[PDB]
Amino acid sequence: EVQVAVAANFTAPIQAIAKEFEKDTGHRLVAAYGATGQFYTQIKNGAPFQVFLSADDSTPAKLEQEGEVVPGSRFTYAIGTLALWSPKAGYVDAEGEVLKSGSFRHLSIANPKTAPYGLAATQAMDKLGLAATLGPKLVEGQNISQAYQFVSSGNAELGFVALSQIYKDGKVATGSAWIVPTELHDPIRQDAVILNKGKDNAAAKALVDYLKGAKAAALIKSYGYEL
Ligand code: MOO
Ligand SMILES: [N+]
Repeated sequence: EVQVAVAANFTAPIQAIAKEFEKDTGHRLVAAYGATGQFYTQIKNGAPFQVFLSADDSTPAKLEQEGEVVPGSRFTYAIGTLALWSPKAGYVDAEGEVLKSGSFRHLSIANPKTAPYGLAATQAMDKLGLAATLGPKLVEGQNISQAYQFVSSGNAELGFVALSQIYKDGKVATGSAWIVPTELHDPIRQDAVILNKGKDNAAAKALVDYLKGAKAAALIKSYGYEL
């Protein structure tokens, strides 16, 4: 009986971790998907969420500075990666030269004010020196999922997506990708946290002990995350 707030980049991963979770603990994971900032606002307004799996480390810590976090519950459950991606296999090269020289008019990022992966996109465009040239071409999704769908659907020619959305057991499994090297943005450290309303919930404690387990660790590394 555990309400879980899940940043959009971890939509697929948690649905999968929850099948084995239910079968192993008897507790059912009911999760909501969206942007980290949106969940921040909802949690501050009394949303019933009990566990918050963030796409950052900063916002769970911010909720702890604001008294919404069980102290001692904050841990890192996943480290993500940003990838320039397009379903079209010809378009996005393996050094990502298209950012510098492409002919594309639409570039999908996540709302960088609410979506950690969107902030990583803006950071990498900053340190690449392509902020002024790429800014006008940007288009924002409410969350990283919507930014990926803008490309998948055809409303943009490429976008900065979460590696979890294009990654196999080892490999990018679809389209054309450029692994954004980590030197260009802050590492995408994703912190989990138990909220005020999970202080003595057994489904919450069971879930965060299982997110540190072996079944969940093997699934989180199947999606391209590191630990
Ligand atoms: O997973 Mo996010 O918070 O939508 O970038
Ligand atoms: N194509």
